[PDB]
Amino acid sequence: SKPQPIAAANWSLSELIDLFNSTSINHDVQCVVASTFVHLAMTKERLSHPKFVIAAQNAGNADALASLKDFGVNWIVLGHSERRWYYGETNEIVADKVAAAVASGFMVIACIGETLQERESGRTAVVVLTQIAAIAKKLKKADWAKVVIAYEPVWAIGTGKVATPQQAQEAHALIRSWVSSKIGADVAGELRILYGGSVNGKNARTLYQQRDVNGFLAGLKPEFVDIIKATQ
Ligand SMILES: CCCS(=O)(=O)CCC(=O)O
Repeated sequence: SKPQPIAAANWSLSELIDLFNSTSINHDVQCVVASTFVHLAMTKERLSHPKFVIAAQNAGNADALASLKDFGVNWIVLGHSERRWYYGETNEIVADKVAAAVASGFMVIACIGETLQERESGRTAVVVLTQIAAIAKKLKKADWAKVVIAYEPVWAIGTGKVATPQQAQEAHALIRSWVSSKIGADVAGELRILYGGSVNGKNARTLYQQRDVNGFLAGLKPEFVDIIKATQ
């Protein structure tokens, strides 16, 4: 059966926090609010729901990680689409950031995913696996307990074009199969692989039914409540 699912929101911020705080969540699911540096302190001050944790984003400096831990931040998102396609973080830069975060005692949501052209030319597999192999090269087996994979087709991020359940399931399954082969079937079976890209209230439920979907990464928005509820 599936490991504990995760619903993660990538960042009015005060009214959203109010709404989350008042939300009862009956089933088992880890919720994550990933905030940019400038809004971290306020989020931690305001968000008191114990099923939620706060996540930093993109920190790559040794002292920065240290300071985040000091402040009570234990989760971090790394490798998100724009980091790669705009900021210029390579597979190896992302992988180094992930190993550093794990060494500093972070839970890590590592993002991978293919471009529109890669998808169209049928190169989704080679691309996403090259990306995860770079990450895995800097980790030891035991590290995976601290790792979560977020699969996000670049063409589905903020475009309104969601992956179909078939597309998501196929991607998730090829990722899990590679992890099974290269890392261990034990690690594979416990690994959370999340889907992201145009997830909403209407489509999340159907996506979660898929065998290899363990939750979602989505925007910080009022409908995030329904995405959380769709993780069953
Ligand atoms: C405008 C963002 C829509 S979204 O759901 O595709 C965001 C996904 C993500 O930030 O990972």
